[PDB]
Amino acid sequence: KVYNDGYDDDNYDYIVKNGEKWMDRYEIDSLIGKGSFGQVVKAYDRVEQEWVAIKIIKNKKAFLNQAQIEVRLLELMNKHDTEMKYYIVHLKRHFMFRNHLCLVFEMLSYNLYDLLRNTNFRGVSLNLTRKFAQQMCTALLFLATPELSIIHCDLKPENILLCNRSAIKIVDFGSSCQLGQRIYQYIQSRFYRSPEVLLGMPYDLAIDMWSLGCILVEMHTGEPLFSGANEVDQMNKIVEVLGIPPAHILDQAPKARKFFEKLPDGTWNLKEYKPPGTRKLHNILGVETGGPGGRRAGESGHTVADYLKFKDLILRMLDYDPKTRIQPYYALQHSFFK
Ligand SMILES: C=C(c1ccc2c(c1)CC(C)(C)c1c(N)ncnc1-2)C1CCNCC1
Repeated sequence: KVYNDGYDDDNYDYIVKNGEKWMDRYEIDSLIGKGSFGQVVKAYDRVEQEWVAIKIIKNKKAFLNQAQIEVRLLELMNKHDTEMKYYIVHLKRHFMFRNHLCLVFEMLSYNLYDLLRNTNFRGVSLNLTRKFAQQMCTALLFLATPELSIIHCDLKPENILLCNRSAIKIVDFGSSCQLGQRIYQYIQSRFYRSPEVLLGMPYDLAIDMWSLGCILVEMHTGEPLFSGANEVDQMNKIVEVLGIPPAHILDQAPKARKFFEKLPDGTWNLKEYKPPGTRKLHNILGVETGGPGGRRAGESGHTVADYLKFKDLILRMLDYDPKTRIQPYYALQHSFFK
């Protein structure tokens, strides 16, 4: 049984051969990753004389079409004249090779999850968190450009890469869409899933900001803020920290009744967790006790006043109301950055 004249396995993936030379241009070094879309190889480009990351899309129509959307979005972002652009991974070019769409990107380093592992899941300092936070708010401002309006739809530590410097770039626009395009109900990775998506509600660019808030707390503590085992557990861990969501949201939510019940007086409550709003971010961060674990007492940039400013920024990111949740332009104005 032969797939694609022998070039593919039985899973529509190109069979990666170490040292293969494509088109008298690319020298394939190695496989550096597998995903649903296909694979990523490290390769040397002879024309440009540099190492690149080549995303090899599966030879299967469902995956080709998804990647054509991904290419269209990266090419749109590329056409834009800003320095904000460079917080997104740069698509250099694309080609077909043996019936596979290949995307050529700049070679980046490891992701923010890898970083956290290398902290033994104790987190990075508030200062590094702040630099990560600023770049990420800047990236989200760029995506919020009226002509782009890209919702990422899957922000998480493993989709933010180090270049090598604490320079970082967003990757994986493979779940992404533009505002005004229709609804998909099961989106975002579970720990980073906005309450509107949990509630089956219409969403916009604010879902990215919600993920961002979850991310930043994680980068500093070492662990996920809301580590849900499923959707019910997820909404419940949100409610522990942030309380019961506004009545105007729940009165309207196609999936309100999955997590909440309307009590006889018309108020909402959950259907054993800490009571709504009782696991305070204030404590998770250790605002007054020398940061998380107490591991940052007296370190510069880690005063009680610094932590309060950080706590304030996150809670604006974790606002239940997507209309009022902090937006990228103003997140950059916040005193955490000043
Ligand atoms: C196959 C994956 C993957 C591996 C490496 C990279 C990417 C994705 C993204 C890009 C292509 C941007 C890139 C880059 N530019 N430089 C270096 N490595 C990468 C995985 C990661 C974990 N989740 C499943 C998919």
